[PDB]
Amino acid sequence: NMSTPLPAIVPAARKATAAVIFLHGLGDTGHGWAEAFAGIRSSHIKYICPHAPVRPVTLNMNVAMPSWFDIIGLSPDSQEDESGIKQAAENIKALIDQEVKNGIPSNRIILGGFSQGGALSLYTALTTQQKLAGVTALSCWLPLRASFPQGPIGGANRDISILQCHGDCDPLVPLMFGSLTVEKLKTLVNPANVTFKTYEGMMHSSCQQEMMDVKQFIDKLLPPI
Repeated sequence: NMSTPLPAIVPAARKATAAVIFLHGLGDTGHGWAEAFAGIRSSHIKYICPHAPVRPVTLNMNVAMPSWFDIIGLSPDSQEDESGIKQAAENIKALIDQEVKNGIPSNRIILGGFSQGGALSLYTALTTQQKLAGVTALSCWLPLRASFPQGPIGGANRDISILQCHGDCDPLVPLMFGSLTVEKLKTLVNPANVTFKTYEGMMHSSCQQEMMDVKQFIDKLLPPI
């Protein structure tokens, strides 16, 4: 079968002292979000957008397409690919570790994604023990939420900043699934660093105002020097 293509890169102009790792959504590659993040780039930030492997998707009759893990249903009560989410989480952890040996400590790295890409970001951030700088979760949800105990998660990533964005006309990942997610997030990490933003009229895509809010979030958490 096919090999793992190299991630799409938005290289830093000056010495890269911070990095953003953004996971694309179903059926996509990293190339579209690479050109999106390049439009709001900062001099000292490296932007990595890895590609998901092409694999059969149970939701659409096992028709193969880029997918970080199997999708079985579109509802909060749906079955989830527990094995695949955990396995894909280790790949993302391995990708964060490849940048810390490039001279960028994990605490200067934001892990984000769109839709199932965002869902993997939230699960990876809340389970890894690498301290990260923040999470940009776009039109996504929290997978395997029932597997988290009911108190704070504790550990290296207890007060991480999370910016969750969602549109109120999204027909694929509805707003309710994002609200259910951020409410569970507020009980796992310090809710003072959790910001939820709703975009009226947006569907399962991105808006210009959202990128502006993503940029303000990354700039605040990864300033120069």
